[PDB]
Amino acid sequence: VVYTLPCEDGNSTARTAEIRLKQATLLYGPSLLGNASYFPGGPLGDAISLRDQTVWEGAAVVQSLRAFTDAAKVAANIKQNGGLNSLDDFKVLYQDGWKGSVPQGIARGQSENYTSDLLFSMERLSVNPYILKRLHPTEDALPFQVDRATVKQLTKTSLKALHAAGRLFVADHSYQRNYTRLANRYSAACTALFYLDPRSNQFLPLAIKTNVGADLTYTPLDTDNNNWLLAKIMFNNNDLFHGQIFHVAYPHAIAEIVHLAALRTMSARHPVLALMERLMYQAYAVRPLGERVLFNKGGLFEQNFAYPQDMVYKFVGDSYPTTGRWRAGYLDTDVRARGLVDADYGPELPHFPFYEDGSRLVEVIRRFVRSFVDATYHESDEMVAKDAELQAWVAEANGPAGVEDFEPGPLDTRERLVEVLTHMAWLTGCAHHVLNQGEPVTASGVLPMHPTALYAPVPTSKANTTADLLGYLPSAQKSVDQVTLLARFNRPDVVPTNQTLRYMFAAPQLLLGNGEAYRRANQRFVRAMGRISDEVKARRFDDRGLSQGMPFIWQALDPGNIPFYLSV
Ligand SMILES: *[C@@H]1O[C@H](CO)[C@@H](O[C@@H]2O[C@H](CO)[C@@H](O)[C@H](O)[C@H]2NC(C)=O)[C@H](O)[C@H]1NC(C)=O
Ligand SMILES: *[C@@H]1O[C@H](CO)[C@@H](O)[C@H](O)[C@H]1NC(C)=O
Ligand SMILES: *[C@@H]1O[C@H](CO)[C@@H](O)[C@H](O)[C@H]1NC(C)=O
Ligand SMILES: [Mn+2]
Repeated sequence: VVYTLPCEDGNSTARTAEIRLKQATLLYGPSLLGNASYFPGGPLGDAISLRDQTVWEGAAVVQSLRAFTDAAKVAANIKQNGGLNSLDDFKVLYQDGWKGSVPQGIARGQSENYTSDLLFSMERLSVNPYILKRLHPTEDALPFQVDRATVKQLTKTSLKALHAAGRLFVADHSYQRNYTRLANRYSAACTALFYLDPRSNQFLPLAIKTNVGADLTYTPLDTDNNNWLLAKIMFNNNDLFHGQIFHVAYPHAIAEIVHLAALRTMSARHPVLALMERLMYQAYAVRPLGERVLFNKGGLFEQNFAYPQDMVYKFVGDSYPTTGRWRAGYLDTDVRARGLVDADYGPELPHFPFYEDGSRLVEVIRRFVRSFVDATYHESDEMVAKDAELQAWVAEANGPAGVEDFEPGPLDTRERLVEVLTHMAWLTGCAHHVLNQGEPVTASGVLPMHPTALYAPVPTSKANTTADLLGYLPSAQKSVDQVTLLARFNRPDVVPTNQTLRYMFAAPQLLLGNGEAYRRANQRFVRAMGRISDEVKARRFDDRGLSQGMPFIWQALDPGNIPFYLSV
């Protein structure tokens, strides 16, 4: 199969007949996991979904067996240590364990530095960077009030001064206030307030408000009863839920619907669709299995989290009108819109690890996609504009497929197609793995500070509550169940099978079906991603014990370790 644009194909009546058959058999079926994007239906849509699920099953079985072996080992070791009767006992949950299912190990520094405020705040700029926003001096009010004396001891200034200087930031999970909780499961609905401290030039936590029950406000000065430490725990619990259900819409639902629109309008012979098919490897396995293995009643999610299934579906439906917007989710557009990059109303964040690694990856991807588009369309914008199948795709996405905020048609320049395909590659090869893939087990779901559920009521009092936080955290057993669940979202075999971001474009069918310019661009991409992978693998702590300004080694965007596709 040598790929052809429609005008290059002398076999074109049969080509178009094939596309009309796809259009009769590959339909827009109901959205899965809530009110997001359509899912493939009809006989062909069912067969595509089934094909993907069937391929996915093999690595899922192998990996689950690995995770259960590792789990039995770790549980033996927690038994020899006499259980989990302290916070610092939780290290036994990870020490020398999970070598089979999580061979990259837990992110260094997570367990060792788990009380660090700077770690807690910098996680909002790394492990889940999709909630934080800067507070505009005049267009945003303060999310809540904080004791003036407390603020001044903490900051040597005031909230009005920091707010006016554009140095305040907020991560707001208060939408969880009135969620249903499962019996004997609890959670708050925290709003966390952060600031960029002019003294240390560090992005630091300032206050956490639960927004539930007694609706109390916490601060690093609340050292009594381990209150502040617990508040962070509560926030992380909310935040983990956010990051995992956020990623249902972004990347999964968006990529799925954009690609479904392409499958209905472009030939299998089309170079662009073949590229997209590579990026979307196994993608349509995720939401069906989510319905029946993960989010079912009930159900591994329900067995480890604090909310029932209909709250997951509620969150998806509530967030998709925003998080499903295609152009709004381009890397730069999103971080600028939230005021974290190029903000005119506040100082630049000194360290933003997600944006640093992410923007570099986007540039490497874009160099490849620019060469791909140039070779395919012979350096001609008119050839893009005259590609009837490409234009059919864009109109299908903007119309019957219901893609939100897609690129408006017609799409008449190479540059715009480059933006679209670069963003697809970003979604399947990078963003997915910032939020999901190995990120939870290695960082954002690391116990004790990131439990998937709480096990005692959120305190109604600062003074009259227990100083022992073990009642809220999962037990010795439920910790092993949590780490097992999150370990089953890792896929180590992408490394030995070269199914990683580094080899995203090195597909045999793409190398054979495109010309020599394709191969040369692939070679450049593979080399660049290999160098970035070498750098990420080599990250170490500096003299102050800080990697990328953080008390932990963040390797979630190592191109040599993460899939090129939406693997789980
Ligand atoms: C976070 O925990 C890590 C453990 O990996 C600490 O790492 C050490 O950091 C010092 C510098 O402070 C280095 O000289 C050591 O070589 C590091 N050890 C290892 C095994 O990497 C790190 O200091 C901690 N960071 C903070 C801020 O507490
Ligand atoms: C024309 O396209 C159809 C559909 O793929 C195929 O069966 C036929 O062999 C093609 N003809 C040539 C000469 O490639
Ligand atoms: C993986 O890719 C490298 C090229 O960088 C190659 O040397 C190796 O043989 C490949 N392994 C497999 C299984 O594809
Ligand atoms: Mn996923």
